Amino acid sequence: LSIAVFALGCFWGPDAQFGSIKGVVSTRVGYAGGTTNNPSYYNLGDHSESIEIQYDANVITYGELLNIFWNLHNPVYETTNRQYMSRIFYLDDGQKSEALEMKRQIEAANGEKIYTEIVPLENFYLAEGYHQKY
Amino acid sequence: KLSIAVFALGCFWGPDAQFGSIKGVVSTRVGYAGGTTNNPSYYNLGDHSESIEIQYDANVITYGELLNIFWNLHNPVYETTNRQYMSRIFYLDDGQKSEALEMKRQIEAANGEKIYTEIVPLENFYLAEGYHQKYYL
Repeated sequence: LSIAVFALGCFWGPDAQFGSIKGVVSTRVGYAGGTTNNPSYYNLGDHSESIEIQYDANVITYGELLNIFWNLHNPVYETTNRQYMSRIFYLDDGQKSEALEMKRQIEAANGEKIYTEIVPLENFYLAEGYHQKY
Repeated sequence: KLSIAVFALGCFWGPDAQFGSIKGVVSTRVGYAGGTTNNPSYYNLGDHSESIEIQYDANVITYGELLNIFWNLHNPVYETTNRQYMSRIFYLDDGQKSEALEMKRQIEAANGEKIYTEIVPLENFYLAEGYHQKYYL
């Protein structure tokens, strides 16, 4: 086969991953709950670092996105910690239906338990930049 | 009017400054522990964080004295999810477990504030890079 070798450096990109997809028009990093009150960077409670993906469903579907999401990480570890967990926050019953569905597939396909949690999007805070001091 | 200095000191220097020159402590090694993944690496730590292995001579210093040093080095009275404010004791046997729990309760009783230090069993410990374990490629 052929071989390419690239170094990305530091100026990427948990959002750049999804942003590079055909049909997603913008992405924002944010913190998604979860119903813990008053999350902070010091204590996120049940909120998780998340990507809000605004996409044109005439170009990609929610199931195609689901597919790339699952190929972009390896959620085969038991972990209680909301912050290290693979999570899907559904916005409707359809997304949820679709997300439970493909999870079942993948688990069969390989046998492994997949630990992605399916929970409704109840809160979403944009990420704040750190305050500069002068 | 006060004056300002700004310094950067890497995290892995801390262990030897915190415990290294304590009488009875023979060595300290920085590592990674407390996560899930079978093999963290320089490129991805998974859910592990900075931990320290302290080798000590019990005829000189006790585990209790080390716990007192650990709790004199920080003030874990706020719930946190943040790795930079981690407070964790990894007990190697039930003797260490019970000494850590008993001292935690004593601190809580004496100062009136819940202590958010987690006391959990040591399962795996990975040796991290250092000036005496450079990990030459």
